[PDB]
Amino acid sequence: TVTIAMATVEKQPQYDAPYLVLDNGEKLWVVQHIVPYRDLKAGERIFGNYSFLEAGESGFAYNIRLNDYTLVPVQKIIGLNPDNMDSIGNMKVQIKDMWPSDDYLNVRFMLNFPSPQKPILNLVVNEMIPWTKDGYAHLELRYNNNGSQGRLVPGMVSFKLDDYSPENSELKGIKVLVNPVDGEEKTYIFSYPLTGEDVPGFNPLDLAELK
Repeated sequence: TVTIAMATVEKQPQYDAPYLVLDNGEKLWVVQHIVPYRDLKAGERIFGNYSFLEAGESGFAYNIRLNDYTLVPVQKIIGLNPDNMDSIGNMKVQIKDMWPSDDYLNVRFMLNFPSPQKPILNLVVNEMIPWTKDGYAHLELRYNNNGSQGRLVPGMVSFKLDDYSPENSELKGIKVLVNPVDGEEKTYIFSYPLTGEDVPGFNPLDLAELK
């Protein structure tokens, strides 16, 4: 009866409230809210709890009740080179979910509680290895706990894909290298175009766990 899913806040001058855009591009108008939303800014990303109340109007696919959400940090891709390699790291990380959408690589993962340094997860272009011939984007996820060896807690992040996204028509897909906690370095492969089959199903506990 409720949908737990990602969304990006957007705004346009002619409207008097922020609205939500699902990753499939449908725009949702908020007609009821149980938590604050009016001060959300364009480009902010959320993992939210929606009730779809009825078909919308004026280009909004649906009018919704916003039951709850949590903010999801949005990170840029960075360049990995010999100078910053050491500070970027490649420590073992536990991935719970990873999937691309039109604009983002979405990752749910475990990170060490800050004790005190707050850990970093980056999505990098490796500038130290040759071009590949294969028509896929090649990126790497790099985790650094920055000394924090503490208890693991859940985390979500969205990396802006920009030129590595499915809107780049020259790309056959994306390959993402991960150094996993149980296992050896492995490649997640996602073909383009995205049909929606890559998107995991979530429930309220998934959202509750992230607050």
